[PDB]
Amino acid sequence: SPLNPGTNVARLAEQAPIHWVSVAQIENSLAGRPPMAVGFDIDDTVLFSSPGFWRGKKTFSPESEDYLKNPVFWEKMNNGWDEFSIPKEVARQLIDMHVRRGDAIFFVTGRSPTKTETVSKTLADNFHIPATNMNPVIFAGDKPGQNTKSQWLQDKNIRIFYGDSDNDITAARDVGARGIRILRASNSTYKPLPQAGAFGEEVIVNSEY
Amino acid sequence: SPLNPGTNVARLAEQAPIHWVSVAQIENSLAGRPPMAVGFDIDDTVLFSSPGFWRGKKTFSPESEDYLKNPVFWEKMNNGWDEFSIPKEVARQLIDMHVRRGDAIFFVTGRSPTKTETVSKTLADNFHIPATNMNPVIFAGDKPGQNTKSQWLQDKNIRIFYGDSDNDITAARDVGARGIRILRASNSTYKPLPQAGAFGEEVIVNSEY
Amino acid sequence: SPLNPGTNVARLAEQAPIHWVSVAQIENSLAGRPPMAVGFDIDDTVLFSSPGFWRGKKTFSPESEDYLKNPVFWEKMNNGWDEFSIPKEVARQLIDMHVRRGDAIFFVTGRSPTKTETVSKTLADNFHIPATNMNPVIFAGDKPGQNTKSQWLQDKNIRIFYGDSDNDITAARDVGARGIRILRASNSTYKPLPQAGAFGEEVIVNSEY
Amino acid sequence: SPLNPGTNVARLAEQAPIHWVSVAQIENSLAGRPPMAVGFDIDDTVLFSSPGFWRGKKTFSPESEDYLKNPVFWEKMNNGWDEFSIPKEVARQLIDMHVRRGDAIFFVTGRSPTKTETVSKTLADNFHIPATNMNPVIFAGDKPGQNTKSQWLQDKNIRIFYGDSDNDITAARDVGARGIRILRASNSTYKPLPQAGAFGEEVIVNSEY
Ligand SMILES: Nc1ncnc2c1ncn2CCOCP(=O)(O)O
Ligand SMILES: Nc1ncnc2c1ncn2CCOCP(=O)(O)O
Ligand SMILES: Nc1ncnc2c1ncn2CCOCP(=O)(O)O
Ligand SMILES: Nc1ncnc2c1ncn2CCOCP(=O)(O)O
Ligand SMILES: [Mg+2]
Ligand SMILES: [Mg+2]
Ligand SMILES: [Mg+2]
Ligand SMILES: [Mg+2]
Repeated sequence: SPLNPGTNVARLAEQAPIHWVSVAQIENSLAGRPPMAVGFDIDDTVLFSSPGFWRGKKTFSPESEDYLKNPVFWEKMNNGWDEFSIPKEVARQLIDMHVRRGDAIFFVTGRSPTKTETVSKTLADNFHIPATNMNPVIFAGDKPGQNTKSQWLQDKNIRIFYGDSDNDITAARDVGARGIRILRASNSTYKPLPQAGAFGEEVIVNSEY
Repeated sequence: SPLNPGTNVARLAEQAPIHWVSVAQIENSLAGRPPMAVGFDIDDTVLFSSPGFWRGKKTFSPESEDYLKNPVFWEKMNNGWDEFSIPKEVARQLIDMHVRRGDAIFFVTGRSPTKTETVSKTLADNFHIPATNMNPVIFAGDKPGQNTKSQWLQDKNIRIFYGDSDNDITAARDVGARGIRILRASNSTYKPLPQAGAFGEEVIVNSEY
Repeated sequence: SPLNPGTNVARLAEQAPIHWVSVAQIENSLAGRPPMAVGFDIDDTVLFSSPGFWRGKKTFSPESEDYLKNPVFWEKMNNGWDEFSIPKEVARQLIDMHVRRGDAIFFVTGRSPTKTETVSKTLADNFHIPATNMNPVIFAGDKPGQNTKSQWLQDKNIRIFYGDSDNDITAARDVGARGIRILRASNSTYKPLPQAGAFGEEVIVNSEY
Repeated sequence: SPLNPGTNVARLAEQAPIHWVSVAQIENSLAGRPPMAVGFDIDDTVLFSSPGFWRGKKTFSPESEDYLKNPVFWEKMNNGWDEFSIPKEVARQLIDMHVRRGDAIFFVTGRSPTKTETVSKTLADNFHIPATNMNPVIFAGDKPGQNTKSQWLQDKNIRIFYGDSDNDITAARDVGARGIRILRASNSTYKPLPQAGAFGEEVIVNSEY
């Protein structure tokens, strides 16, 4: 790359044509709507969980992605490594707003199912989710060639789904639900970063933290 | 204002919650829709006309805004000083797009009316608007015998109005047309700059030039 | 281009490695330095003069760049079309600061020399430059294959030179002077926009207006 | 905080007056310079270590900062919780660059000292630092028998110190070393984010990851 690439003011001002929204704008768009089911992706949507994925990679498959298909990894990831996962502020704000609305709150994750899991407790605890709004996390798993989330959004009648991945947005689209994008943080170990806004979907401002 | 204020990455990544759109997105939204009337504000929407307004302020009221109520100024402004106005590329793109659709093109200005005007010719020439799509500039306002921007949009069944000022957006909203915002350039002499998107309207990307 | 290109937060936060400065920072870096000669480029540095260049193009060579070698154009451009040129705020601030310092102020322009010129008066007037700091504009002209400015920076012992063009910065470099970049506005008819910072030079923040 | 705040192009193009640099620019500045001692702060400079700090706050002082004065926390933090810390790519690039130069690599941390520490191994492993360039982590501070970050930089003749906090920059400045700033990530639990560039120091581009 050039040592001194420079810039110009067209470039400095240039905006991607993205429908950006705030939590306040979402809440307003739902004003007077009665309680409904809504859902959240977990990783890079409500939890910065890269710490535990990074430990798993290093412990179980330093050269490859094999750790993500290792049951010994998932058993660690789902039963205590989320103690090191950093809650996202956008998620605190979204979840408070949905509890305010009286909405049923679901978490739908591509993480693999394990014998036991403490993830539901970590989420209920960290985000102050009352018993009545909280539901046990759905571990839909990862199966290339299939969006494992879509069936679950349909089964739970989820009408809004938040996620950082293209699969989160298209799971919502698959069922006619409203898909809303959260920015994956740039220090996530899950790379490349997705193209937020790539489906014409809403993207929440400042949602990387 | 510290000499060395510094910054941080939250501020660097910070986005206003704005519904940004492109010309391509607007065109996409109109696919299959029959020819219709569309409208443009003039100043800082299709022409950077500050050069003529700057000269008029210096010439007719260097220490006030009285030049804007001075018939002598308007006669100059509407009969040749737009030879120094700079066409905005966002407008070239939109007018080409609407002409290709077979839309009727209208211009609705709050400039004071004059005995003669050469602004219609300047616009048809600069923007290569065919005679069949072109319409004489409409001078809207609140002087006796005039109609407001709103009433003209209603009269001409204008379905989409493009403008840089709050009043262009509200004019369209008042009659249920689609108000679409264009950025006023930072070097405009019409200050302060409006808050594009202040009504949750669509704002065109990169529309300051 | 894709209809919905999207973005990510690495891209949103990404900064070119540019030495950005404020007028306050420049003034501080010169604190206690005795009066010296400094110089300014005119076009897109102190004056948004695109109005007159745009009129010249349209009047004299709508299909080409031939107007810039037409003496009939320069005679118009240098004797009254700068009445439509919009002073830049960065230049008001820079020039006030240099007058404060007791600096000798020069304007060095690639515009062609004419029989008479009112540009010096326009500049002295618009920027409130006292007789003692003001010097007549130097019309160095345009001669491909030669930086016509460098000899003049040498002759006048100019120690700091402000400009939007690569030739302004390298004229300063040619003579060991401090070259400082001003952003060309995105609505200028002089395109493409230069790569500000391309020589490792300082670039003044917000200098497009 | 309006629901729909909008924006304008002055704000969109606005740049803080910061001396931004790249790794390539830093390396260029060191061309021909013999091997030397360089230094790195640890937390939010070379490691995103918030995961361990977040767990310690929840574990040892959920409602205060007392965990930072709790020997039990530090013993955990310095003896394994950095397996969940995420290496910053800006640090990989700088350490590789300095190692290739044959520079001595130092780490100077304000973390509390412990009986044993495994952080040196974590850093040498994660960053592939050869034994000949690696040095045991230095724990600096103001406890009896300790020396400050400044005194250690002086002691080890560290010529360049990289850090995210104000105190890293001032430490280097105090002894006449080159203080270079790295952006603290927005999802760090160490808040508020510092104003990188607050002392007119160089700030590395894109250094939040
Ligand atoms: N490196 C990672 N950091 C955080 N989360 C991760 C990482 N790698 C994989 N994941 C999980 C992504 O979620 C799977 P889903 O999108 O199907 O729910
Ligand atoms: N500086 C200016 N002050 C007031 N009006 C101005 C100025 N520059 C241009 N204009 C015209 C704005 O258009 C009026 P409209 O928005 O009613 O069409
Ligand atoms: N379109 C233009 N707008 C403003 N200034 C212009 C334009 N075209 C040419 N110029 C003059 C550029 O200055 C020549 P210099 O950089 O040698 O001083
Ligand atoms: N949340 C935190 N509060 C205080 N210190 C913290 C926190 N997270 C990480 N750290 C360590 C910062 O390093 C201390 P140093 O800058 O003296 O090396
Ligand atoms: Mg995810
Ligand atoms: Mg207007
Ligand atoms: Mg110039
Ligand atoms: Mg630190």
